[PDB]
Order: sequence, then structure tokens, then C-alpha cells
Amino acid sequence: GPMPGKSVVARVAEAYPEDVGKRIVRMDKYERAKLGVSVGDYVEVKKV
Amino acid sequence: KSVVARVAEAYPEDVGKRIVRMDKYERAKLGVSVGDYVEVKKV
Repeated sequence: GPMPGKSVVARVAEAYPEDVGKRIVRMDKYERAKLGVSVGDYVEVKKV
Repeated sequence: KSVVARVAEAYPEDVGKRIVRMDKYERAKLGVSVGDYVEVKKV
């Protein structure tokens, strides 16, 4: 059933070269599902 | 030092690995390095 979006803790990995400078983060469907976001949505990232 | 970024899909090889790919500008603005851990939340 529907779950609310939750914060996710993830390990930083380096960007693919075509993505550099585009202010994107690539995250898979499991992280997006837990976050409650779709591709093209915006997220806030903070150090932990 | 929160930074806003747009979500893009994962490369197939990265699916299931609990990573977030971000470039050198984002890492600098966040003050993090590859391998560090970050918290991500929906805007």
C-alpha cells in the first residue's frame, strides 16, 4: 500500500561525465520509492 | 550546506546499491567526498 516519503541515507558516488554541471543526482527506483519522488522531481541533499 | 538537485534515473548497474551519483560541484557545495554519506529528502 501507499507509504509516506522518508529520508534516505545513501553513499556518494562520482557522476557520469555527461551529467557534470547539470545539478542532477542519479538515484534508483528503490531510493526514489522510499523518498516518494519520481524522476524529474527535486530533492535536498545534506551531509550526515 | 543543503543543496537542491533534480532526480535522474539510475544506470542499471547501479540499481540496488544505495548510492547517489553527484558531480564535483555538488560534492563541493555540500563539503562531501565520494564515499561519504548524505541524507536525501524530497523538496
